[PDB]
Amino acid sequence: EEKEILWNEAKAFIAACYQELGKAAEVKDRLADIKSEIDLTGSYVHTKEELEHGAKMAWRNSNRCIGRLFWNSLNVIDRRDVRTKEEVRDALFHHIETATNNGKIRPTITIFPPEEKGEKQVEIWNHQLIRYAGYESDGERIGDPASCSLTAACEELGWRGERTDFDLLPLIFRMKGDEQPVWYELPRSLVIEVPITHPDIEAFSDLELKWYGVPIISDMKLEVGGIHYNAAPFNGWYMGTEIGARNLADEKRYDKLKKVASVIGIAADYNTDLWKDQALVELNKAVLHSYKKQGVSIVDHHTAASQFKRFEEQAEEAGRKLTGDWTWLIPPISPAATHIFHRSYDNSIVKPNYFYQDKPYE
Amino acid sequence: EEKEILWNEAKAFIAACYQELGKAAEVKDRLADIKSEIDLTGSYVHTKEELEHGAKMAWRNSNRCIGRLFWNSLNVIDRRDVRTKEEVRDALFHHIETATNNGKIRPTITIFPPEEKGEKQVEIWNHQLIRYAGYESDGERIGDPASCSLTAACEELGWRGERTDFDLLPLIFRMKGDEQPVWYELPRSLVIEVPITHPDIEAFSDLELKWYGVPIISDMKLEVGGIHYNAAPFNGWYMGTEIGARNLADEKRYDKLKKVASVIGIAADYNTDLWKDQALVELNKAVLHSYKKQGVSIVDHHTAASQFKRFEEQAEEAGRKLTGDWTWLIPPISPAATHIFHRSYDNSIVKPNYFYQDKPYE
Ligand code: HEM
Ligand code: HEM
Ligand SMILES: N=C(Nc1cccc(COC[C@@H](CN)OCc2cccc(/N=C(/N)c3cccs3)c2)c1)c1cccs1
Ligand SMILES: N=C(Nc1cccc(COC[C@@H](CN)OCc2cccc(/N=C(/N)c3cccs3)c2)c1)c1cccs1
Ligand SMILES: C[C@H](O)[C@H](O)[C@H]1CNc2nc(N)[nH]c(=O)c2N1
Ligand SMILES: C[C@H](O)[C@H](O)[C@H]1CNc2nc(N)[nH]c(=O)c2N1
Ligand SMILES: [Cl-]
Ligand SMILES: [Cl-]
Repeated sequence: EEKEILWNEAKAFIAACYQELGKAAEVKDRLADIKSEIDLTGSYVHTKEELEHGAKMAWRNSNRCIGRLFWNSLNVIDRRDVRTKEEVRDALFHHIETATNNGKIRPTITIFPPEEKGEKQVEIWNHQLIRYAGYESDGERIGDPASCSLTAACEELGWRGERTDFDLLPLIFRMKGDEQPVWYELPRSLVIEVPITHPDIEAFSDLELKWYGVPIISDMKLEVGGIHYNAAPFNGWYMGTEIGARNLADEKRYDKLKKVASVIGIAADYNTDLWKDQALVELNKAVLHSYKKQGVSIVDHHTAASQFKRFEEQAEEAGRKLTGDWTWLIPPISPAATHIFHRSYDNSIVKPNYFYQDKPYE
Repeated sequence: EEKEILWNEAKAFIAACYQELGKAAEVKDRLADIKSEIDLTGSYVHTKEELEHGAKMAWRNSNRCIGRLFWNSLNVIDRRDVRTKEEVRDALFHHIETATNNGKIRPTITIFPPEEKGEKQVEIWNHQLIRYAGYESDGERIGDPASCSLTAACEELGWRGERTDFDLLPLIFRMKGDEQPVWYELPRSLVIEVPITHPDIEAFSDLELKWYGVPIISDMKLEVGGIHYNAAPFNGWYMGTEIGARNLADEKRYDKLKKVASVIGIAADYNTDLWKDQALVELNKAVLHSYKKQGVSIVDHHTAASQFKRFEEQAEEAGRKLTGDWTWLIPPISPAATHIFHRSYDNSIVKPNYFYQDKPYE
């Protein structure tokens, strides 16, 4: 059954991929080679063209992503050649540097060796390559609560956080054959952070908020033609609401709305005053302003939905079925001000795609 | 098949209804009577208790409604006795008066004779008993675009609107046996309207916005135990976002955000300024303020979600399955500031319930 799933997925992917690449005539001979390779080795190896286009197709198929207009300009870095933890670390350091690109963010994915017998070659523990630690003990909450369990796991491995609200977690990953992951501190010169200030309200800096420039998701599995790339960190740029309406706002994250209300000079006493809504708008204006001022890429939710509409039109004109998750595509502020809110989307799963996988800790 | 559907639906409803009413022992004899009645007449007649509780269950089962905490205090008016259009008109006038209750809105439903052979006894054309007309011709848009087709149909029946932005549509309904509906102008003394002003920004009244106090949905079918009450207008009070984030804001409704931006003194030039979001917040603060100032019931989305959470807890403690439509329950502004956004809901259809039915015009 193993190899059968593999061969069926391989067939569908190659045919589709080669169609899109105008390599339709080469499908027959390539599939034959693959059939042998699977027969003899239990798996097959993607060409650089297949791997690159596969990762792009996977992005294009991500139902929850509003940023898909730009799927075809994804920068694919092939690191299937890595064998050592020093090589993995340096590849992750490099991904951060080249994706950051001095603020002009380049959507990038680095692809490590794939699973074999469902056996991982490289196992990344980080949720994102750059993320803040979280601590909770005896009433005392510090940092990002979403990072509490990973932070606790790192502190089992000999690492110790400073316990500021913005400790950078180290890279943490395990190699096949090793019982424990290794950890490496991020060189701070590689990490761009943005202090949050407001265009009009000088007091806003009293909150001493900041966020990191580049979200690099490092815990999802990229699946291409039956091959499971469990280690394939990718990044785009932020949509501002992710930071302003969720990471800094959620009660189970940084929970800053009451403090925002105070510094913008409004009462946080009555639901009917819509103080949370107003705080959310000003915090979100501040985030966009700050990223712009710092020269770091970011998109607002209005422009992002406008781009997503173009992606819908592109799919229709290319004759491709469009899939999407309405519940994730709508932005968490003013969703009815976007076209997304007013239509529906088929949430069918199409491969290649990115998938959740079980955490190696907890 | 007709009567079979009826008998099966009747059985399920009576058993459930009588359970809830502690009338469990009376189920057997009541179902026997019903079986005879269906056998002989092709239908059955609800007791006043059944009808009242049925309408309440139908509200409780409305997946899209955030206001369901209060399902058991619904005021049910039984007008199955009506036979003439004067009686229907006076019943609708009365519903408006008693539901309005001088501003202290009473959730009410008036129930007219049900369908027979799928044959309507009373056919209501209005979407809501109180609603503004809409006109569109030669570039010129006036009033509420959502009312354009009904307005056009009324003007086929001898009625003529003043063509202000807030013309009250007349009541319009058809009696069984009549080929055309009749129309009646609403007595203005019955209709409370609220001028929209802002608590802090005096210029806001320059927009000359207003809305009506009581939304009374008059085009949905109430289904109870296999009986189809196609004419059963109901009302609650508004959640403020319905007026501020949708009726006055949508581009295909009153489309007021650019004018809001201007009167609150902000530019409407850059997406990154979040001017639409800020305009939405101030317009929504204004709506809540104005309804409160006028002594007309309204709820903000934060309080409404807080009430809905209690409804969820009530269902769990009563041992009832909770059903809901996440896509409708989330408010159209700051949805992630409500608990609703962060959980999921089973969207299964449970009866009794309210259902869409085909419009009698267009
Ligand atoms: C170019 C800039 C991009 C923007 C602005 C963007 C925007 C977003 C946003 C706002 C989300 C929702 C995240 C959340 O609410 O937590 C999302 C989800 C997602 N994006 Fe994108 N994205 C971009 C690029 C990419 C790239 C380069 C990939 C992969 C190659 C990708 C794949 C995904 C996936 C898989 C999800 C779903 C995550 C999940 O289910 O947990 N996106 N995107
Ligand atoms: C007591 C105050 C009430 C509030 C604040 C409330 C709130 C709401 C809101 C905000 C919606 C969504 C409407 C939209 O977006 O267009 C809704 C939908 C609904 N409500 Fe309620 N509601 C209330 C009372 C009632 C009552 C009394 C009934 C019936 C007896 C009812 C039945 C429904 C139904 C059927 C829908 C769905 C309409 C559709 O699918 O088009 N609600 N409610
Ligand atoms: N939900 C489960 N697991 C799970 C638990 C907690 C968290 C998560 C994953 O969180 C998804 C989101 C958080 N909203 O992750 C952040 C994210 C994902 C994708 C894009 C994001 N933003 C961006 N702009 C980008 C990053 C990289 C490229 S673009 C940001 C998953 C399950 C439980 C049981 C079965 S599945
Ligand atoms: N959608 C269809 N029909 C359709 C077309 C246009 C409009 C509609 C119905 O609109 C539903 C909404 C508009 N958002 O109606 C307003 C509404 C409904 C329910 C509650 C509302 N607000 C309230 N607070 C209340 C009113 C009465 C009691 S509470 C307000 C239905 C279909 C097309 C094909 C199959 S179904
Ligand atoms: C397509 C989508 O279902 C549609 O825009 C819905 C979204 N959620 C909604 N929710 C409410 N309360 N009212 C609405 O009219 C809508 N519109
Ligand atoms: C339960 C619900 O699906 C959950 O709260 C979702 C809603 N939509 C979302 N949409 C985005 N973009 N990100 C999220 O984390 C969530 N959370
Ligand atoms: Cl994030
Ligand atoms: Cl309405």
